[PDB]
Amino acid sequence: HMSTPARRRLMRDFKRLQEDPPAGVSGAPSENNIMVWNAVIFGPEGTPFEDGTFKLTIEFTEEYPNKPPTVRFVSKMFHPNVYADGSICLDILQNRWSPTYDVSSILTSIQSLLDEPNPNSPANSQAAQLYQENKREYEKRVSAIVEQSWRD
Repeated sequence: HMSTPARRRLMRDFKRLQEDPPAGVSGAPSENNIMVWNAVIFGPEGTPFEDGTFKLTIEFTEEYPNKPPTVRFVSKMFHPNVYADGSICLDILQNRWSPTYDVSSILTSIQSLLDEPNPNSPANSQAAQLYQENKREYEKRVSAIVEQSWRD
């Protein structure tokens, strides 16, 4: 759509993602609603999430880009900063959002978060406990959800 500054900016976000995506990310507006996007993030290489293909949804309001969207994993996730319902604790989504961030930088930020959990936001208490105390078992759990992410 093109009727509002938020919509035109989202279309520019979409253009950047089509023609120049960061490694391992994709996103597109939903067919009927430019405010709701579907996105995919590949787990970062050299991390337990490598080979994962994780679907997410992103919901915008007309305040975008001055207010961050809400982002949720749709794929099953096992990560200290991700709630059971897919909600994500990411500082640029909660505390230091900037209108200069776009869909691309949100997706790469979540990607980076997969590699480096924030110890301040233990949304998944078992994931934070294993990450803190038992990396082998943490990665076994992540491997499970990597394999599950190959199934919608």
